[PDB]
Amino acid sequence: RRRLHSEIQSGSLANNIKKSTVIVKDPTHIAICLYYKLGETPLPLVIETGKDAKALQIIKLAELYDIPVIEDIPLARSLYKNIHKGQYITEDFFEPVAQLIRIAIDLDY
Repeated sequence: RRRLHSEIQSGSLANNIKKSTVIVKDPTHIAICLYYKLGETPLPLVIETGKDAKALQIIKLAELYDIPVIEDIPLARSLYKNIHKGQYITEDFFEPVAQLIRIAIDLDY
C-alpha cells in the first residue's frame, strides 16, 4: 500500500539530512544543508534549505542524525539567497565553505 503524503515528505526530508555533510544555520531560522562526496561532487552542493518552521525541522533532524551544525549568520543568508537546491556553490563561497567544512569534519587532506 502507498504511504501517506506526509510520510513520503518527512521520509524524503530525513534522508537528505542524514546524508548531509554539514548544516549552516542562522538563529532567525534559516538552515542550509550542504552535500559533498569526494569523487562524485566536484564541489559542495546545496541539498536542502529551510526557513522558519522548516529550518527548525532541519535542525532537529540534524541533532537526531548527529550531522554537524555551524551557526554562521552571513554565510547562511548568502547561501540561501544565492545557491539554490541542486546547485553547486560558486567561487565566492569556496573559501568560506572550505573553512566551514574544516570546523565540522576532520579531514584528512
